[PDB]
Amino acid sequence: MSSPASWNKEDFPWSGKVKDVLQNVFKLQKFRPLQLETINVTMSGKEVFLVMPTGGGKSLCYQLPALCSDGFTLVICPLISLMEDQLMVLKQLGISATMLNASSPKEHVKWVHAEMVNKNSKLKLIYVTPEKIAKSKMFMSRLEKAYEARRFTRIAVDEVHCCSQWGHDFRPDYKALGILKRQFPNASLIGLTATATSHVLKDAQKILCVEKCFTFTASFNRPNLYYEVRQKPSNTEDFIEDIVKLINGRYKGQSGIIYCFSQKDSEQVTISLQKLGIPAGAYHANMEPEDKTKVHRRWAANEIQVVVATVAFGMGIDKPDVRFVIHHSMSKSMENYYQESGRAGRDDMKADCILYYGFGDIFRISSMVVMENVGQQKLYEMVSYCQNINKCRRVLIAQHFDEVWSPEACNKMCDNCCKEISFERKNVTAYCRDLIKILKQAEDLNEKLTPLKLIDSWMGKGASKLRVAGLAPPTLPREDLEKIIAHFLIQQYLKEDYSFTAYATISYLKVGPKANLLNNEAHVITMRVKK
Amino acid sequence: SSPASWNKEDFPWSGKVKDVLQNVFKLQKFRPLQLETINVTMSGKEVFLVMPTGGGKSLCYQLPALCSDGFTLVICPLISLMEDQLMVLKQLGISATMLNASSPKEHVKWVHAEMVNKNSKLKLIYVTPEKIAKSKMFMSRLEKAYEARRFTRIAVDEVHCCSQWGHDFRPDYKALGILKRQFPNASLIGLTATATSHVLKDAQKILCVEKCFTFTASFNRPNLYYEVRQKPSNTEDFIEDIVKLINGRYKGQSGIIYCFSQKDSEQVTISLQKLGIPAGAYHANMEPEDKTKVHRRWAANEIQVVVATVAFGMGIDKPDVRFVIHHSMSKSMENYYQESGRAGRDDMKADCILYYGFGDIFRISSMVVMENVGQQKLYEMVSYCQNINKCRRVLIAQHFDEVWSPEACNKMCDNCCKEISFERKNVTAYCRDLIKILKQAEDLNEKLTPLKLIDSWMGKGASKLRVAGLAPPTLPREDLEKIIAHFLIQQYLKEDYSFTAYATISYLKVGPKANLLNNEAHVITMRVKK
Ligand SMILES: Nc1ncnc2c1ncn2[C@@H]1O[C@H](COP(=O)(O)OP(=O)(O)O)[C@@H](O)[C@H]1O
Ligand SMILES: Nc1ncnc2c1ncn2[C@@H]1O[C@H](COP(=O)(O)OP(=O)(O)O)[C@@H](O)[C@H]1O
Ligand SMILES: [Mg+2]
Ligand SMILES: [Mg+2]
Ligand SMILES: [Zn+2]
Ligand SMILES: [Zn+2]
Repeated sequence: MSSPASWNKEDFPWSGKVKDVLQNVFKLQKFRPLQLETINVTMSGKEVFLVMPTGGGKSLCYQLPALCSDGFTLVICPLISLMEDQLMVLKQLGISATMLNASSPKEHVKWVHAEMVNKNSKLKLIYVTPEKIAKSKMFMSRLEKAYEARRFTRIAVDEVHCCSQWGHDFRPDYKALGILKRQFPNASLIGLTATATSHVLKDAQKILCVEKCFTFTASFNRPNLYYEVRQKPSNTEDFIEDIVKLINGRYKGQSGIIYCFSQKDSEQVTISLQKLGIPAGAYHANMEPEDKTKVHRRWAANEIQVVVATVAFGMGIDKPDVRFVIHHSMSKSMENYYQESGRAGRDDMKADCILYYGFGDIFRISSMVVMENVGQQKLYEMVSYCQNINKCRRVLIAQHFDEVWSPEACNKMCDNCCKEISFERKNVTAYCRDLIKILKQAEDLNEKLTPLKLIDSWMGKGASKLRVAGLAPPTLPREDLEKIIAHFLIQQYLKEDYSFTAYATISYLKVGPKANLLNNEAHVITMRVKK
Repeated sequence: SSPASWNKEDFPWSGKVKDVLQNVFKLQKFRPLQLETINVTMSGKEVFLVMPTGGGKSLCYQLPALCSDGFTLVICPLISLMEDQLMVLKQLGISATMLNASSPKEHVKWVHAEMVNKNSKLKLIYVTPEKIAKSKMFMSRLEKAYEARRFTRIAVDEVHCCSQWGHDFRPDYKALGILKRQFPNASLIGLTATATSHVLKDAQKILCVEKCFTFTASFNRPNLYYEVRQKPSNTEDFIEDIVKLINGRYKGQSGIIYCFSQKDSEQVTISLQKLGIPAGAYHANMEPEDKTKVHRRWAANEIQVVVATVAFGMGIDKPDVRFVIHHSMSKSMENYYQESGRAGRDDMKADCILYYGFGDIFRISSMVVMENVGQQKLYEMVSYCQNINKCRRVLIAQHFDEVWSPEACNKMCDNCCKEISFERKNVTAYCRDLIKILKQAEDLNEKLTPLKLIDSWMGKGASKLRVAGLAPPTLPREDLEKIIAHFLIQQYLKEDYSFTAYATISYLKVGPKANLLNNEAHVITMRVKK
């Protein structure tokens, strides 16, 4: 990555117009880190890649230069919902912008096509899907005439990581976006993304023929965020009651976000929150722009205090004063959890990120990510984070952001750093040999045990056909047995087995690959517990 | 992975395998690596087979399906490709079916029941990778079928699509690792035409195959005679030269003509039919009933020549194709090899004639603007057309990184058979001259198509440049065309594309290597005919 320090100045020829536009058009007071530096590189006509967390303020880095320049900026966006999010903001500020996609009606294409070459056009930003570049002969011809006419001046590729083959959400049409620099060399190009994945980045600039460009990365550590992991109650109504108790206790009247795993979860939490005295509203990426406005305005006006969102690509909820982000269920990955929880405290003031860890959520999420080649490994990293009690949470998260995370100290801004608790290693080897007996007897019977069935047999319940004769139940609460099995799953003494049923993927437990170590009587399985 | 140890017929299934080979598929012998690949699958191991298109990869999983219990699941990327297989299997009396996005509900219900029907005749089920990633119901039936020991084999056609290190990465191929993870006792076979060891090692990880045998076929087709001819300027004279060539050399024999565009194929077909050659056009998107008609008329010689257009999905496979004529050059050496490789599948001598046209360089270059390496891939083909001093197999082997020699070709290509005398010509003065016209075009602010700047070179075209004694070099047009093409490959000149309302257009400009002409000692040479 390049050093931005030299660009963190307001002594450029355009600096006066930039500060004008920032305050009197966008109605913002100061730049966030790396905004001015990225803008200055683009404004100087140079190529730049910006790596900044979701919610960090990337859009401004190309929207503002468009408003300070002649003509328009072409923005490459992967989703129509993402373009509508941007057009909603730009429309509210009184900025002329538009979009083109495959489903665009003919009368609108004819309009945009003509406005691109119209020297008296108000259009400053034109958002198009990569298909408009690869699979539209007509649009390219207008771009060529716009470019020759000095009206097409800048290129912005949002979600530039889609270019590379080794990154999230690869779009095939992004590969062809290298044509832009080859055909329009005097147009500066900016790449925006929240991953860092340096291979993905160095590769994206090669696909874009923008090799080596300035590459700026923001510091991903958010020192004002307090990270916490809580036990998720087994009872759904006890869980929603604990959430309402937590909101009124700590965050009385403050705006917050609740992330749910599923679309059903998000909707049912909202009505439960409403009954329990918390004004809440759901937000989804598939929503109509007028529905998104409905939520955004009620959230800003404190009509609804909590926005219950469901984890999906297209989340356009950004408020500067989000005081708490609660994860109703854990994320699919550590990278996802950082970005989702990172929507808190964008006003640089203290904000809490509360994660509710549930044993059942391990298998519900594992089953949903079965088709992702590394879905299980990525989820078990999240579960391992929930299980950790002896490491700073900021250190655990930073492990996934190695190139973009300052070593900067946590300063008691996570629960593990704050709690003055001692730990102790317990022997759980005999419990593992018990679980393997139950599972082997189910194999002899051709019975697949879910965690529910496996725990039930362990306790002396469930089908007596799945119980083992001499196996005394452990005399431990059901959630200690859950903790033990979760430990055996991460350490791969147990392993998941997926079963595809007509309507859903289901998780079963099976003898894991490390269970053979228990043939040597000297092998001891321990567990760190709170003392 | 040594195929020798597998090249034997002393397995328990060996009798059944020959039975099926001769009495169902009705082939007499195996082609190289077929028996070895079949033997590896039949013994329950994972195998990757790298074999050119048309080599006979499909049989390596279709035949084992007939000798095994239950059905074999085939992962295919295109609907047209699975229909190509389903047409053959129906002809041979083999029960096979397919599932796709457009599949009707009654056909899905039928397939779903046959998969769990212990007495079902379905031997092969062809599905798209979305049926694995995005169908709960199908995976549910696959699991039932697998537990009932009815789902025993997996075939992944175009297995290179798994790995993203390659340009044909199909996103849904990423999820195909679920198959080995969920169905470990089912052996998996990967079929591909792309050899690159880099992409194949990654695909073996994506598919979660630990012990994978890899068999690779050689590129060389020893019975194929490779030749490059000039493409005549007039379309009607060209089609006349083609008909003369068929009636002269290939009287009454089956052949293929490859065309660049959709209307080229249609225009060639009618010109052949009027000129006395029974011909038929073929496309990859065609109906399975139209493809059936073409193959049947071709076998019965109702149609002699099949005019095809270069595309992904061509199932024209006839063993006795005596000639393949390229009406226009292919877009790449990889395409030209596979397209010409459809000739002489009966191991008898077959001719591969490529017609090289200067204007075709830019027709193809403009059409491949969206391929990141479309231009580089085409210039290799143009370089092959330009070569006069090397064995064609040396140029082809160069494409696969193989080396070769004329002794290995043994008088089986035009450059090996027709020995012409040549000389290195100093064309640097021609290059400095060509740059002058292009610099003057910059001064007048308009740029040039390929047609223009031969005309200025010769003193034509609205008096573009007439200074510093640029008389025509006293060389024919076809020689001036070859000179510029050499200067395009060696990037003293470069292409400029312009996007117009209806098509992409190519212009020329001073290429990046023109700086070396500041050193007067720099000499640009080119071999020309004596
Ligand atoms: N300099 C700034 N000052 C205040 N708010 C900002 C600034 N830059 C961006 N924002 C706000 O941050 C929110 C999210 O920004 P966005 O463009 O979505 O970033 P990203 O594209 O990284 O998610 C927006 O609502 C925007 O108004
Ligand atoms: N051993 C063989 N002998 C004769 N013909 C064969 C043999 N194996 C395959 N073929 C024929 O070759 C043609 C093309 O085979 P195909 O399965 O399309 O190979 P690929 O999948 O590699 O393109 C088919 O029409 C088939 O009948
Ligand atoms: Mg963004
Ligand atoms: Mg095939
Ligand atoms: Zn900490
Ligand atoms: Zn030769």
